[PDB]
Amino acid sequence: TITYTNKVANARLGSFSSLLLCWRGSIYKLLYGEFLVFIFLYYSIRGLYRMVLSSDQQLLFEKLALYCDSYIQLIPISFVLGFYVTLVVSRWWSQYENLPWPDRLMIQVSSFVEGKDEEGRLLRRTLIRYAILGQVLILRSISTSVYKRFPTLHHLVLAGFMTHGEHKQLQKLGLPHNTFWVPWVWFANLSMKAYLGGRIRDTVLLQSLMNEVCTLRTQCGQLYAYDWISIPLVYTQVVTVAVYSFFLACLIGRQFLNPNKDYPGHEMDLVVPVFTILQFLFYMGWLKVAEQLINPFGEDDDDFETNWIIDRNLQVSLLSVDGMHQNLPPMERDMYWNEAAPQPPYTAASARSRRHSFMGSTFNI
Amino acid sequence: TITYTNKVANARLGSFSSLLLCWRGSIYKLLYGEFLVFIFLYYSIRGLYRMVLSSDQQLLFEKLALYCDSYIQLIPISFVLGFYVTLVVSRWWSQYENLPWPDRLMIQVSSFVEGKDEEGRLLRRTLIRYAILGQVLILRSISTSVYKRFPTLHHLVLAGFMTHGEHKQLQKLGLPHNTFWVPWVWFANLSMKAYLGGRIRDTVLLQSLMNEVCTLRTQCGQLYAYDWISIPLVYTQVVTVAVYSFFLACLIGRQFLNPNKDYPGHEMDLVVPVFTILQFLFYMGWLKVAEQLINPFGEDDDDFETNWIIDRNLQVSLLSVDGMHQNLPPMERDMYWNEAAPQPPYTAASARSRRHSFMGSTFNI
Amino acid sequence: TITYTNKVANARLGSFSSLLLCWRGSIYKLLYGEFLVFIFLYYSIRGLYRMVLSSDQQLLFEKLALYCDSYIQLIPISFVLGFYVTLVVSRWWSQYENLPWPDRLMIQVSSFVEGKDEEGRLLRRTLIRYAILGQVLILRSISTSVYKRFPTLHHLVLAGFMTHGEHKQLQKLGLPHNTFWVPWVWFANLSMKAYLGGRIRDTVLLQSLMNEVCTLRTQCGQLYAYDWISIPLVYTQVVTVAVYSFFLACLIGRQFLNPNKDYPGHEMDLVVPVFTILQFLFYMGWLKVAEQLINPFGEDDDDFETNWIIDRNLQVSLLSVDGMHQNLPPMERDMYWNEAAPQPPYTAASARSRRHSFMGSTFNI
Amino acid sequence: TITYTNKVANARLGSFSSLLLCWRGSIYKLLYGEFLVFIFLYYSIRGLYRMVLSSDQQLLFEKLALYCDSYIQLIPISFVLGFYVTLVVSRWWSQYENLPWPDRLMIQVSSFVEGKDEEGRLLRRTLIRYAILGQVLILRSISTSVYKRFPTLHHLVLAGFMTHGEHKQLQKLGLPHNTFWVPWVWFANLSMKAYLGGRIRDTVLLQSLMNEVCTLRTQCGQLYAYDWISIPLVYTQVVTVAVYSFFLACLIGRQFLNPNKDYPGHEMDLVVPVFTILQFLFYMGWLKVAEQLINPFGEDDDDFETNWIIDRNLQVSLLSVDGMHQNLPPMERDMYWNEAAPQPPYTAASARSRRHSFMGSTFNI
Amino acid sequence: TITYTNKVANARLGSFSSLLLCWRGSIYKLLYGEFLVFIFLYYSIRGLYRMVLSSDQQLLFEKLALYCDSYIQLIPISFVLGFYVTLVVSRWWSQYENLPWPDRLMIQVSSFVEGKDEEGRLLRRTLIRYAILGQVLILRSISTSVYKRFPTLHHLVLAGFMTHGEHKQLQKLGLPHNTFWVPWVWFANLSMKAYLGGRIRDTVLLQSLMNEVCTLRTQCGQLYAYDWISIPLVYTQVVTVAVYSFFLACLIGRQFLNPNKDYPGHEMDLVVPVFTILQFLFYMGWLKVAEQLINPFGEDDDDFETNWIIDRNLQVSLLSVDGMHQNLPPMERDMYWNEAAPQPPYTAASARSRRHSFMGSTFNI
Ligand SMILES: [Ca+2]
Ligand SMILES: [Ca+2]
Ligand SMILES: [Ca+2]
Ligand SMILES: [Ca+2]
Ligand SMILES: [Ca+2]
Ligand SMILES: [Cl-]
Ligand SMILES: [Cl-]
Ligand SMILES: [Cl-]
Ligand SMILES: [Cl-]
Ligand SMILES: [Cl-]
Ligand SMILES: [Cl-]
Ligand SMILES: [Cl-]
Ligand SMILES: [Cl-]
Ligand SMILES: [Cl-]
Ligand SMILES: [Cl-]
Repeated sequence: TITYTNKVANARLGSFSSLLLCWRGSIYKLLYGEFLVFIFLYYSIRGLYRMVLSSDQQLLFEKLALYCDSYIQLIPISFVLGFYVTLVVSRWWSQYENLPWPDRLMIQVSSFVEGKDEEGRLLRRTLIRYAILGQVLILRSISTSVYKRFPTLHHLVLAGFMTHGEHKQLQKLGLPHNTFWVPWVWFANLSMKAYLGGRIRDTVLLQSLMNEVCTLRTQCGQLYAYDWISIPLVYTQVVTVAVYSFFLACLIGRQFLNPNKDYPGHEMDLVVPVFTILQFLFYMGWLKVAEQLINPFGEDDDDFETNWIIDRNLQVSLLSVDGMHQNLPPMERDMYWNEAAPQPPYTAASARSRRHSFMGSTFNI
Repeated sequence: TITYTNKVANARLGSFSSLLLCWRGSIYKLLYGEFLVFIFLYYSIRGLYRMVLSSDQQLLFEKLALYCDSYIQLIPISFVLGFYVTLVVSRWWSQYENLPWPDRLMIQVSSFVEGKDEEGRLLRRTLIRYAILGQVLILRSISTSVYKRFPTLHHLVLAGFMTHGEHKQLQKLGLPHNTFWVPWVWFANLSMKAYLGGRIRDTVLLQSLMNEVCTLRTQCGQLYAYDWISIPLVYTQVVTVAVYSFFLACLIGRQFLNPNKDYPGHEMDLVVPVFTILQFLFYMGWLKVAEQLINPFGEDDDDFETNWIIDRNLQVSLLSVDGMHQNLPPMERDMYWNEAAPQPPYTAASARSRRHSFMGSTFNI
Repeated sequence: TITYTNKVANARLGSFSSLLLCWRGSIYKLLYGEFLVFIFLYYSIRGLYRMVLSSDQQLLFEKLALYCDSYIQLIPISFVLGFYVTLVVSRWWSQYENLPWPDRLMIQVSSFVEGKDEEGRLLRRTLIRYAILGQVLILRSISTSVYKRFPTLHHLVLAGFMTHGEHKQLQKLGLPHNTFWVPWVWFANLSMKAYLGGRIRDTVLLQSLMNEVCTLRTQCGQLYAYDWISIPLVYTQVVTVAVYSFFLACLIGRQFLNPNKDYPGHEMDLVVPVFTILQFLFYMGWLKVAEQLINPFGEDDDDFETNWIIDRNLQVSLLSVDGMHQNLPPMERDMYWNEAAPQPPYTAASARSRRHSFMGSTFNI
Repeated sequence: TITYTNKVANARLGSFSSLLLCWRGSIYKLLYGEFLVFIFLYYSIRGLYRMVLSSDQQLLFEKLALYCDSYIQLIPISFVLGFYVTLVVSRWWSQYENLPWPDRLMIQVSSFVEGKDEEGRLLRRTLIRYAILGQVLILRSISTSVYKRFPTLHHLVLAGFMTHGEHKQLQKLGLPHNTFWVPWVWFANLSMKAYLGGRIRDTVLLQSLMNEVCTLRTQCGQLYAYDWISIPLVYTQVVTVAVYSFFLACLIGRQFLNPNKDYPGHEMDLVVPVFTILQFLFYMGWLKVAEQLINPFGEDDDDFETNWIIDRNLQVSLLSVDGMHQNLPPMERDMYWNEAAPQPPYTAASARSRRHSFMGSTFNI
Repeated sequence: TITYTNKVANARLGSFSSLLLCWRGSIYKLLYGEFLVFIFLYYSIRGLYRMVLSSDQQLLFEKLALYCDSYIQLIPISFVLGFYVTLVVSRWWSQYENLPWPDRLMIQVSSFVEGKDEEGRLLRRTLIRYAILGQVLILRSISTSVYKRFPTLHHLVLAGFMTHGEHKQLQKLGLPHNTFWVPWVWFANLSMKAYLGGRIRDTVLLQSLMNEVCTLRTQCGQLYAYDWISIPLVYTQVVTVAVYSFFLACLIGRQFLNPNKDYPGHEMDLVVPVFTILQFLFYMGWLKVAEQLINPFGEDDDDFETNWIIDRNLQVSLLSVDGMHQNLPPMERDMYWNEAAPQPPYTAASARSRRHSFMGSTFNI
């Protein structure tokens, strides 16, 4: 992803105008390839018209150019672009929201699963690894970079994400479906086995551990559904045709004709079209937005970095469930033990943020 | 459904332009039937005007053509198309979201319902079959392909989805309503009977099993409501009339008139209209999107495949609740037993995805 | 309601064009009354202008007609229509979603309230009737057809929905408010009395029965709030004025003037306006959509049928809680007892729906 | 509020046209003040131009009028109006949805808190009063009419909403913040004290009573946040400027110039502008909608009536928790004791609402 | 933030027009910097054209000006502005909704954690401080003013937010990630340690305390995700280019040319452009709205005041959990002990708000 939040915190003289000099993940980078084709076609057509064509052919070309220019009536490109982009953006954000974070579950596991010794450490670590395995499987199934990192199920064993016995057990199912649901069943069985013992005190703490697992499974299923079902090809093709016909009409129809015929509108000759390139930039970036965001799990610049959160999650959960089981700092009286109105100090650089409490809009009326 | 997600992962020189060569589920396939009628009518009218009509009739036709062309003012077809399509797309996605998956329930059943023997296997299998029966009934009642697969309730018995005794009991209700609610009551009664015994330990694990059933019933009811109540016929007819009047006006009014009368706009004669066919394609695909998505459970190409998930669900649930009751892989120390900072390896092809953790936008200011 | 879902399952040559021949709940039925007034006014004005007016008055009328036609600039009727209709449609669907169905509650009552004898049957039936009484009261208070069916509270006693003692107890409250909240309090008291006894085993099954009642009460309150608070009259009047001024300007300003004055645009005389009637149809159906959907509980064709679900609910709940308390079919081994990969058969007519499971978008890259 | 729902139940010949004769809460009432200023300015400018100005000044005025009229190009007033009004309407409805109703809580209190005597009646009444006190405090802090009714905290004591001891305890906190959170803490403490005794049976019924309190607190906090944070002044000022510049340009630029100069468009002189007043009405009502709905808690006509629900809630809750503790009507066999298919009768006036049950869209294909 | 809610409670003659005189947080304040550049460029270009250029160069400039003015066709600036601003506003409100308030948690802690003595006071205070520490950490990581107030983790110790032992324990983790998740694990461990003792009665009151912590963690994670992932740079750059090209075209193309050439449209010379400055104001404020709201945690005027709620929360929670453990006012009979229909009095200034209860729309039909 690209983070420019620290650059637009305040509104200044140049805030949105200094972002036009960026190169990574920008319209210039996305359209360098397709601007050259447009320029080459435009100049080839202009040269052919101005050198090869004779007088009668030039007259025919001028008549065709007027006929073509009559059809740039702003066909609802400005409508389909925007009615399509809003849906694309909504789908993009909804796809982000269904990323599984085992933070609501590592806390519960570490707090509830008792026993500071072996056979308790092993149980907690296995329980927390079974949750990461499912997210790894679904992310590998839906993400190109994660698939490149783990092309085969043996790479998961080699990387320590799962054991040889687990791989052998997974291979012995004999089902022609994605096996991204097995770790949740393993988690449920292990939790019940742990309850049948001295490691879980009550059944009220066991119906709370098997309630975050259901939510994680639902989120993984939503991710899989988003990957499986895509925006209709009919809608995508309609938008593409509407955008491309505009520039096809512009190519022959926005050319500087001869000014010796007193044509109504074509009066001066310019070497390059200045206000056509700007329209190209605008109307093509508006489409490149959707082109980039149609699949958030890829290798673009504005795409989710799913290879960082399979390691951050692993490290954080393993540290939380093992090294911080019941190791907490000492309890001491705080600074405001005898004061009912604490007043934390203010620094010199942040003294202008002092404000009085808001006491309702109806105060002093 | 049509899946092209793997083809649009990255933005390239041609990403949205190589999708115009697809045939299955595309505008060309959807409009091959209705393009011929338009072309035939256009050419018949042109031939009649240019051969049959005399001079006075030709003058009258020209005056009528100018009057007609004055009325292509972009009547808000570009508005109704889009204000209708957004609603259609929202309804389509909401219809998808209410598909029942018994994954949150098979886990709970397998974990909680105890007993690895007969009378435990039978109880678990019956409990998990009662949930699939209701989804099968509602899907058969709302889906054409599923109805074609199961035209009669005896086909369900023949296919193993339910037993002869269950069919006889269902036939003895005597109610003039859809019987898609009985299996949930059967599930509740069987769960209570199982609790009245040694197969469910506590009442906290029985109020958790009868809480996923309520959610599944709500989802089935939402599906039935979506099937029963449709988008208003008034709105559909308004959109259809608005779209059709546009091309009716185009037919007589976008014809190449005689250029001997110095008409203001009609100057050159072309054999075929190039910029009318493109408008037809765009404005008709924008309507075919809604025509396709108005009923997601059909036999189109971009329609839900409900015949695959009545078998995937059955196989997965039956395997999970029976063959994996408390069969889990052995517990062994993992690779990172003594390391507090695990570092999984990176492959050569995915070495460019290495990134540092994000530590807030306010860092280093 | 009008159901045409079975007619638009697939996209064919004529799918949206065969819906224009429907009469019930259509634009023709909704506008037959107001098309005649428009036609009569148009023809009366035309006859007056063409017969009564003299030469100077005709010249003045022509000047006024040009001035009027200059003001049909598509004032944002196409905007307010659509920005109003989207809100109306959202409110309509939200009003539908808050219809109370006692399916999540009849299951719990039948499963939990124990005792197959008298004083158990009576308790279950009273508990399930108290829930239907509240929905009947709110629906009668908000629906015209239901009020016509039950004009007085004595009709409820006559129809068996409540008892004479219940009516006498309800009459002795002395409050100037709608008494649609009493049955929920009665339900809570009866449930607590049943718990204080042998009919409810635990308090975990009593906090689950008094949690669906709260949701039903919330849904009824939302229905009452939707009935009480309506779309602002200012917004409705703005839309109505914007729509009506358009046709007021069209009446005088879209008339065929004399072609002897070489006017710029008026060249040919037609007996009837063809492209004005189509605009009338479109711009008036777009408003009749909101006119119909502004109150879903009425006597239109596209209005909710609330008189069917006060009887369906009653029959279904009474049968479920009484005749199916713990009567369930026998438990027998199913067809796939010894098979780990069930394969239900496919019919000849549905053999084209066979598909392979989707295994991720990243497969085979 | 204004309720016209009973007037628009069905679509008739005049349904939306008979609402234009209403005076209370209408565009005429909202714009009577500002129509006079516009008319006076228009006529003063016209009189000055037609009497005071000489020939050269008149020519200059005509040139300026053409220049001004060239700038009425429908600047996106039709866009900002509507993109602003949708947000305003959404905020209005969301503000309504967060009104606290203690109906989910009075039921639980009356059902669970046991003891029909003194020290039980007192406890229930105090528990139900602590909930109303917080809603009264927040509504007084955010609503002008409620503040006018209760200008001082002593008025609450005088009106019986709280006791002298409660007022003295509230005055002894010494915090410079709104004290709308204290009653919830008092409720929690009183509930725990009641549990530490014989009035609450289990801790499962105490975690259910302290779960509605959290929801009520969240709703009150949302109301306070909506009051505190408003729509940006930049956006409001942008909309106001865009609307006002339109009529500023209309004033000088939509005047009837002299027809002796053969100007292109100004041909006939009318005493009053007919199609300018209609545009004023439409474009000004579209803004008065947002002006009215920007603060739902005021003294307009289409504003929430918060002074009725501080009394309705009090009476209803006090009656429910005290006079109906365990007083319920007798249990008797209903009318359909021996009938499995109840058939309630239909009246003559509602005999046309009889319908058959819907059995799926796939039936009979 | 800027609060003007008390000024727009009612709709008056001037309600939205008296807000144009505000200076703080307004379009004038936001555009004073960039209006001068536009004016200077315009006047420099005008002076150069009218003094430096010769006759032929002036003719070329006039031809270029007509060519430029032909390209102000309202390129969809009015569309992108609004389709971008709606998304920005939605993100802004969603960012506000995820602010953690420990009001649902301080109530539960004070009510449930028993013991009015030392080792109970210490436990409650530590439990309530661990929750504030996490919100302080995330707010410091995402907010510029909070970072300025607390530039280093030692400032938190100096300000009393955490202890030296806690700082030393936090420093000994050795992870390259944001440590905003540790306090939640500490809270869970401390809660379990408290349960293992006499301070928590049941496990039903311990699964309720560790359920608000999960919600607070989810809200903090959502805030962090919103900070990390921003609106695409492609979309921002597209909007900026579309807005800037409009005024670039206006600069050369909206100038008063010589009126001696009878140009079609340029007839009168004005010293300053009046209707260009208004367009600048409108089209630039519409963009400054998004420029301001793109990062709600900054130092603008319409930005969240996060430095007030780290102190309000601290004071309120510390007072609630310590000084109000089980200190509640005495229980006495209220004013309406013997009255079933309480009637609170109405003041003279609020006597016009008396209304009758709404009894359904179907009443009296
Ligand atoms: Ca991508
Ligand atoms: Ca279909
Ligand atoms: Ca209706
Ligand atoms: Ca108001
Ligand atoms: Ca900011
Ligand atoms: Cl799922
Ligand atoms: Cl150009
Ligand atoms: Cl349902
Ligand atoms: Cl053509
Ligand atoms: Cl309610
Ligand atoms: Cl006509
Ligand atoms: Cl809050
Ligand atoms: Cl006028
Ligand atoms: Cl999170
Ligand atoms: Cl100007």
